[PDB]
Amino acid sequence: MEMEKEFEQIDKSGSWAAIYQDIRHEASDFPSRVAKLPKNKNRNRYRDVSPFDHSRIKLHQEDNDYINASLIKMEEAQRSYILTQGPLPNTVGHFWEMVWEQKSRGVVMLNRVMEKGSLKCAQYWPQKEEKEMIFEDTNLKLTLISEDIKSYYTVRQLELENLTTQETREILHFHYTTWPDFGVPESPASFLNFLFKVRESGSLSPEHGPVVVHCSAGIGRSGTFCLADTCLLLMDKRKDPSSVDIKKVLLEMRKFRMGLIQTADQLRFSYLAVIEGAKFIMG
Ligand SMILES: Oc1ccc(CNCc2cccs2)cc1
Repeated sequence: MEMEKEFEQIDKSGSWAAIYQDIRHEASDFPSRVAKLPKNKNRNRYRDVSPFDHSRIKLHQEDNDYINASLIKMEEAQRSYILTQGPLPNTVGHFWEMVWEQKSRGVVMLNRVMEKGSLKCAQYWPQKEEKEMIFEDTNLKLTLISEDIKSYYTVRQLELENLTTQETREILHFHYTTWPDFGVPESPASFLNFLFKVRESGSLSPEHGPVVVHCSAGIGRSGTFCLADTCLLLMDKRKDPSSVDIKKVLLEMRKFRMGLIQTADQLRFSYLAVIEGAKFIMG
């Protein structure tokens, strides 16, 4: 079926939970043996969210190459994304090592450091120009260059220096700051505006390594971001845009990382975002 009318049909029939459970039943299951080794327990935020072995990002280290991060490679759309958990106190250095080694330009953050009165990730970037951060375990230095605070999101320019070679790179930090503590946003308008700002920066483009996107677990909000992006891109590429099937795209992405889209409300919000976005792209 088309999307917008399949949408109204699920709303009128109240069957979002049944649609979402079908997806869960049909999703791929692949091994995640490296994630479950005992030496990696303090490298995982949640015991039930692990990268698959076949698609995990490896750190260029011989001691321990493990990080909870996955490469989502979308062949027809010609987009790649790295989806990862919010860094932990003992993995902030690994996180920036990955950014460096994979040649990423942008980092997309979809959560606040504290939500619901608890910490959802470490404070992994510097908050003042004159107070830079050094990660001694991976030999990197990180500096805040500028910060632009808007009503729904903040964009930061950061400098990452490989202290071993003295090479430097500019990294863009795109921080969506208004996702509600419970549920999903009522309108997709500010989320779509945020996506378009990431796009306009060049961070999603083939001349750079994959964008790094995270929330707390790296599967819910993060899944919504890459699912909406890929579906809108496919609608631009194909002769028949109504042929884009959002459930099939999601099942394809779940071949690369488990659990993408965590609730039926997130599924519905993804439909809403793609539907509204497809009208703005044209007309
Ligand atoms: O330092 C840390 C200590 C524990 C955790 C949480 N680990 C959850 C897991 C339990 C079993 C497998 S994975 C994170 C950091």
